[PDB]
Amino acid sequence: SMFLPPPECPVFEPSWEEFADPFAFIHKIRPIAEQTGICKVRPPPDWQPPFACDVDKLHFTPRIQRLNELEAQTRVKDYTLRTFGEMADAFKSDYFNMPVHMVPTELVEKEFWRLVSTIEEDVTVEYGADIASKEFGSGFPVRDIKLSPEEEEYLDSGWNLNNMPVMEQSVLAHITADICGMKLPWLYVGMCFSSFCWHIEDHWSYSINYLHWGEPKTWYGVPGYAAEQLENVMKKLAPELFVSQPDLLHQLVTIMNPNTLMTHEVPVYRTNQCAGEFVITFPRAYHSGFNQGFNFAEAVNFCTVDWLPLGRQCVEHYRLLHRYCVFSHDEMICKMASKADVLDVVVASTVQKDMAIMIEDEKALRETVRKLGVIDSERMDFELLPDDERQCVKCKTTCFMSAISCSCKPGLLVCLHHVKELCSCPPYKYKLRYRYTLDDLYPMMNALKLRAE
Ligand SMILES: O=C(O)CC[C@@H](O)C(=O)O
Ligand SMILES: [Cl-]
Ligand SMILES: [Mn+2]
Ligand SMILES: [Mn+2]
Ligand SMILES: [Zn+2]
Ligand SMILES: [Zn+2]
Repeated sequence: SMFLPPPECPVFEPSWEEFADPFAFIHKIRPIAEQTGICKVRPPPDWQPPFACDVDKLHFTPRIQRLNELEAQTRVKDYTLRTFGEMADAFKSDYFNMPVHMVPTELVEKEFWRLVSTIEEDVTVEYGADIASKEFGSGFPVRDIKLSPEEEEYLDSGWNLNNMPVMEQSVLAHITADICGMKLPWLYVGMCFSSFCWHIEDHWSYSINYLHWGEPKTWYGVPGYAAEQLENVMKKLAPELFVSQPDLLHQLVTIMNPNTLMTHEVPVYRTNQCAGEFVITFPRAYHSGFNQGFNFAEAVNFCTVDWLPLGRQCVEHYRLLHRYCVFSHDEMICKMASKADVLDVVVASTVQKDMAIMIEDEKALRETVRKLGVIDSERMDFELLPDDERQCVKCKTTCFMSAISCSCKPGLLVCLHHVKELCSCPPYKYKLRYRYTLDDLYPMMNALKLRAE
């Protein structure tokens, strides 16, 4: 009883009919899978996207990783695929003194949790993690070169992870702001023990991960409802990770044994994802894991209509924590409203409900700041400002609906929750900067209603 493996997460094997629409399928399994945080999806047996690449022309800059439980790592920050693969196979082979396909997955798991907890061991490994570029592209077929019929079959698949974030049931689709770190797929070259620390996705989005080829990836996941339980356990064991961070490039994360969570009554599930299988993580579902050997995976974030209310809650949670946003949720909502006529109807219906809450909150906030003595106001096109020029001084939220400025501190803004935090001038010197009047906003919401019918 060194390591007691968590119970297995749900595994789905959709029929071709079920599989034909990824968003319908994800909606269908949600009641089950949101209880476990992660789930595994095996596509129909003949869904087999062709993979092809020259192992000598693909190069990438590896990240180095120390394997110590509870030690701080930063979430985001030269080999060819062949030379990495050679290093990776030799590492595993020498570590166990065995051929690679002979090392049992149970053993690699048990040994991982041993080595990260033992101070005397100092194993370091390497891995790749980068968004698709011309130097290293998607593992799925994309359009340009002369493609074979096989590749053409998979070009428009919903499960082709390049398409997932442009589909009609997707919400993150119409965002015009630059969120490239979030809407483009990431490519991951793994090796034995290379690991991803406990985290949730930005803005509590979904993620979906496809293992193109190689040895399995071992996952642990925690359902969304238990996120704060996990954070409380982790805060007690590693408070350093929870100090305020200067930006998004300084997110601190760590390796932590799932048995520790289970001891503290945090529900945790596991799975081994093999080549050709999907793993899906649900909103605010903590997950971590490690690779069993040399492999190649591809993952992307996405947001469904189910996620919309959670996205709003997330930004509220970021504000309470003074965490930076990747994008403005309200700006996304208003962009969609301005495109109501071309929106999918269920999407239009869900956006309308979120917009109604947005407007009612904004109404109350503006009444409050008026009572504080802010009188002067001027329209402002917040979406034109670079993000770093429209973050609240206090809580760092990305402003869009409104903010307060003072001629006293040129360029500085606070959101309407932090009117007292801008400067020492009396509020009558302040200006309310707003994107829309309430009277602009109600017709926008009405367009959505008409589209939703
Ligand atoms: O985070 C990683 O490094 C692996 C990707 C995983 O977190 C995912 O959400 O697909
Ligand atoms: Cl160690
Ligand atoms: Mn993730
Ligand atoms: Mn505060
Ligand atoms: Zn603020
Ligand atoms: Zn001032």
